[PDB]
Amino acid sequence: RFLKVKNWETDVVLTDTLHLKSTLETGCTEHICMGSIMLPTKDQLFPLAKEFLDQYYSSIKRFGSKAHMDRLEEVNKEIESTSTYQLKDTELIYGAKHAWRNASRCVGRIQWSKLQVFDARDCTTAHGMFNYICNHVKYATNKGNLRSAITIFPQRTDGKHDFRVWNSQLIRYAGYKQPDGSTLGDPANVQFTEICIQQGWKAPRGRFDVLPLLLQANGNDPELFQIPPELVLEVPIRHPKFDWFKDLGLKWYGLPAVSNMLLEIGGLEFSACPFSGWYMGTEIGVRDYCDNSRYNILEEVAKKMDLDMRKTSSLWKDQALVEINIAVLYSFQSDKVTIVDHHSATESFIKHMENEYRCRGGCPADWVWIVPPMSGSITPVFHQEMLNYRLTPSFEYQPDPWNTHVW
Amino acid sequence: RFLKVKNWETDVVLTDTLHLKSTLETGCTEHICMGSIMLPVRTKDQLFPLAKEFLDQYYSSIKRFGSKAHMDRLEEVNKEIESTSTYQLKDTELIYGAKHAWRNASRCVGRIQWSKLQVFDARDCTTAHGMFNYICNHVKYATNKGNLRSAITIFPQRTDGKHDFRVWNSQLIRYAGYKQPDGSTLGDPANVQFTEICIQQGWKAPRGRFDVLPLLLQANGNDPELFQIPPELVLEVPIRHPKFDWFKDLGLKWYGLPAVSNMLLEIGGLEFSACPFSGWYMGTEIGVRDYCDNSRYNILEEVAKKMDLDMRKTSSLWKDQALVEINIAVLYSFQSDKVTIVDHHSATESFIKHMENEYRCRGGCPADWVWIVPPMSGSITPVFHQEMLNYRLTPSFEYQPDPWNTHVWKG
Ligand code: HEM
Ligand code: HEM
Ligand SMILES: C[C@H](O)[C@H](O)[C@H]1CNc2nc(N)[nH]c(=O)c2N1
Ligand SMILES: C[C@H](O)[C@H](O)[C@H]1CNc2nc(N)[nH]c(=O)c2N1
Ligand SMILES: CCCSCC(=N)NCCC[C@H](N)C(=O)O
Ligand SMILES: CCCSCC(=N)NCCC[C@H](N)C(=O)O
Ligand SMILES: [Zn+2]
Repeated sequence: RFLKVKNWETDVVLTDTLHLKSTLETGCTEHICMGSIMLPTKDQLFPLAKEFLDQYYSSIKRFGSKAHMDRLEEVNKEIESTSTYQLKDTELIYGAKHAWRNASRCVGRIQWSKLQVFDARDCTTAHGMFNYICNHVKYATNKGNLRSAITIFPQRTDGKHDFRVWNSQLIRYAGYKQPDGSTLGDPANVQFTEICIQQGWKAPRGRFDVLPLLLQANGNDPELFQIPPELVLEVPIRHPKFDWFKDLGLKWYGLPAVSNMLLEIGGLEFSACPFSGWYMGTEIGVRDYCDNSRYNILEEVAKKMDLDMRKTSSLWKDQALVEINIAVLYSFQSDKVTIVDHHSATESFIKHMENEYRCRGGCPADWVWIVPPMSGSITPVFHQEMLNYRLTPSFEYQPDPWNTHVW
Repeated sequence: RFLKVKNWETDVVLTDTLHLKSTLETGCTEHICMGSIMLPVRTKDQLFPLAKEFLDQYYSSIKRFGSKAHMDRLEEVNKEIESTSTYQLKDTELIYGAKHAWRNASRCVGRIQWSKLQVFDARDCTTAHGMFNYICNHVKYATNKGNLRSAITIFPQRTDGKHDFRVWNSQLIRYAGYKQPDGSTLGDPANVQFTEICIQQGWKAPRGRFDVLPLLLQANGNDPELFQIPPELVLEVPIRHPKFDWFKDLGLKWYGLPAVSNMLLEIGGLEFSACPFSGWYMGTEIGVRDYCDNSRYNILEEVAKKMDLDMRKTSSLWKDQALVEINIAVLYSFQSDKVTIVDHHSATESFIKHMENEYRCRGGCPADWVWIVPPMSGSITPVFHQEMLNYRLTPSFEYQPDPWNTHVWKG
């Protein structure tokens, strides 16, 4: 019931008690681990509300206070009468910060308490949503000195009036299937791009076309908006030693902003809640650039480097991988756009993990996601045992809207 | 039930039914995943079911399930258990069991080779000297002048738990580690404790950076005894780099034969506490872990210094650059000397093929992603993108406590 985690590099042992406050289910059983699987009423709502308000009042050191009992009473009446309830600004801010604190797949959580929360619960239309999003984009980007932020649209009601951002991230590049047979641009975005085209987007059909936003308000049909080009900060990719690198014609955007997830606070569901921080280098240089089903550039780069590509054991892929990642970090730093390398990021996460163990009794962490996709064992998180469990408030996956939405 | 796994690079979806034959537990619950945790005498009563399920599997594999020979074997084992409290495997069952323990080993990326395993039956062994002889023969057979062959040597099973055979070494061949008075370590820091034990037992330590440890061997529950593997049987590879001529002057070498010796083999409820097995290296085990862990030889700094990388900031990726070069050197060196080794691209690609074949013909392939994914360049290997299901099938290889913690010293 009390659990130990060991670091095998340092021999440091930490004791986890926080997992006992765990609510949601993992996908694992006593018989089968699913650790590497990507996706494994009024009566219902009040326990969820109480659970949350209890942790909220405990955090401000007012547990069992009159003001605690009063709010619990208030929320109870509101659920009974209206079948839902509304969070106070304080509770919303606390909830959003804690959903991030609880994000077991996020290596950047040392930052969790420094989060700007934009309350967009007064939004009613897709145009309103677009305005809120541009303001988020501009605030967070901050001329390259990035600041974490989340923008929170109205909560789910009867589930027929959902707010959704149809994009998976606020800023992404289009993907196009070619007559040739190949894919132009980002192969991850082919289906979304087609939906944009079908809804009327005039596609430039280039390699790096910033997708339009497809915004859904109050369960209405989604609408298209183009983010002002001047608000989308992009970085051309060059290498500090290879002058040919720029000739590859590569660039990426500065703002990673996940827009397809669901924020659950006190049993309330925020289906539209785009949030953003800043990139760890490997996200672009390893995953976006080198996944075979993404921009898949390893071969071209290796060729420019004149590596022996005849045999896997020359480690030509590995050599080119390192260089691509050097070029990403270098280009972002030169243009003064916040980026973190995987050594620095994982080192900070270990410090955060120890902070969380001593101050909270644990830190839920998904090792499979936390360990960077290159140089795993030369980062300290590789050697760190982690326990994975689900705490609430949380960010949840949700089905893509085009499968749910009735037009 | 059916469980599906997806490869996110290829969209290939596989269906697992094999997990339904799993009996042992994982450490995980519906409330907590322990998938990154390193380590998460029976009765007649419990023994016969274990024997029976094993012999049912064995007899199905040979297409003789429910045969008279199958039924007679069950009766024979049942009577042996009732009468003696244990039973003896036939040589065929032992070979099958050992092959299956490997097939079922969810942390092993090399399992495409599972059916090609030389099994040495050492169940007639009675003394540490006898053990030493068996182990020398295994080393020589497996090494095969660099053309490595998978092998396992199987010593007598546990009886009352007071007469265990154990190899005290974690691997048959490993380098000594010595803690210095100034707190630095000479040699391999992983083996400091075991090295101290050896010295205490009377080993004369050379006290160098790459001293092959003596074997410490326990037979029949007796105090363990020291033996030096004949040096001529210990194949080693000096490490050099194909383009960097200074790499040789780091003084690095490694041994060719990885032979895990501290695990327990379970077959049909029987426990083989001494069962060293060996295959061949995947390059990263040496060039990433053994050389570049901070708690091991930790050579990253010295290599990057010699390469004149910018070491002032992590974001130059100097550690990553040196890491690749070190790993090129390990593969280059083994290949040049004609010692079997496999790179992490080849190994993982072979594992994916094995895994798909296993799904098709066996209904599953239990796999531990945390262990299967190599410790460098994770996502440019296909396994990173492969969803896996981890569960425990028998026969199996298990961890067991280090024997110096549990041994009752006789004197
Ligand atoms: C401040 C800098 C941040 C860094 C360096 C960072 C780092 C990361 C990384 C590397 C991932 C894995 C992404 C992937 O492989 O696709 C991740 C995932 C995640 N992060 Fe963070 N993050 C940051 C900010 C944030 C913020 C502000 C939030 C919420 C307010 C957040 C919540 C999450 C969640 C829910 C995931 C999992 C997303 C998914 O499952 O696809 N992160 N983070
Ligand atoms: C034939 C070539 C083989 C290759 C390339 C290979 C590859 C590997 C690698 C890279 C590991 C992880 C090692 C570590 O990180 O410490 C491993 C683990 C393992 N292998 Fe294999 N292996 C091979 C043969 C074998 C054989 C012959 C057996 C048994 C008959 C076996 C059983 C196991 C087991 C039980 C583990 C987990 C060990 C542990 O938990 O420490 N392997 N294998
Ligand atoms: C199958 C496996 O779970 C999948 O490839 C995961 C592995 N780890 C990951 N880790 C991060 N951070 N992001 C990812 O997309 C993935 N993909
Ligand atoms: C904490 C973590 O489970 C531990 O470092 C594991 C991770 N994956 C591994 N994978 C392999 N193949 N070998 C190892 O020793 C480890 N160590
Ligand atoms: C967006 C806020 C959540 S964490 C921020 C982040 N650093 N990455 C997020 C996911 C981006 C994706 N991996 C990509 O490489 O585009
Ligand atoms: C021994 C047979 C089981 S798997 C074979 C193997 N390829 N490696 C085994 C473990 C070696 C360790 N990683 C080392 O670097 O010495
Ligand atoms: Zn699990």
